[PDB]
Amino acid sequence: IINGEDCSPHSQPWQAALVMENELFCSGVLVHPQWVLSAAHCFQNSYTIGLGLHSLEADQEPGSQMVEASLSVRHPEYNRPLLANDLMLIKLDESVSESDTIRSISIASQCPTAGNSCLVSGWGLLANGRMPTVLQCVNVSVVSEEVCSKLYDPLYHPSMFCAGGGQDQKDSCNGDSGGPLICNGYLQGLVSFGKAPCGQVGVPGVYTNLCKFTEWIEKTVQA
Ligand SMILES: NC(=[NH2+])c1ccc(N)cc1
Ligand SMILES: [Cl-]
Ligand code: NA
Ligand code: NA
Ligand code: NI
Ligand code: NI
Repeated sequence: IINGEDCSPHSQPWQAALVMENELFCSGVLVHPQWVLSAAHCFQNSYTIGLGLHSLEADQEPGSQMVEASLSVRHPEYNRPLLANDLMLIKLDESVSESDTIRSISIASQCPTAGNSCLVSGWGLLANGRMPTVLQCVNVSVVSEEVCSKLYDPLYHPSMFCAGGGQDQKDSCNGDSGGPLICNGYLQGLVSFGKAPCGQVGVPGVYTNLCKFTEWIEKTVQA
């Protein structure tokens, strides 16, 4: 997360860490007691998913739940065209027990409107190039589809939307993949991609446009 601040502990209860024995390669979002949503480029045959974390050390959180998962359902149009339809549903082995620090969030029905003040969180790269020790939070504003489409042409696809790109240089970055972008108390997008270096002025990050997939998500989860 570029130019953000430590989030208040457990203030983003839907945040999930997709981790390995040594690294953290992506985040995800709890959208149902038994399902975590993430970017399709974060795919793995199996996952160790960390919920209720602030620092990435599970023992530091009495309420943290590290859960296993091996079933992933990627959107069938992922990467067609290049980089589009960047989402995947990970079905946990067992439902998580929702608590004060762990909670699923609903997906936005309304599509992103330019100027909305939203929040993105993650454990990815900071402005100095180092990784944080705890979950980072930053506000970024949604950019119009007209600007997004022209800035990223021909990579822009309706399954994407742009946020950020201001002089404040706030942006998400490597390691924030699959993490949430929250607008109006709803999950509006997933950190998908952008340009390097992160946080260039006039270059907003790109996010998965979830308002375009609620039906597919509902169908996958429920069935
Ligand atoms: N928004 C970005 N600059 C970004 C997001 C994800 C990522 N893997 C790399 C860069
Ligand atoms: Cl705009
Ligand atoms: Na995308
Ligand atoms: Na959306
Ligand atoms: Ni470690
Ligand atoms: Ni805590």
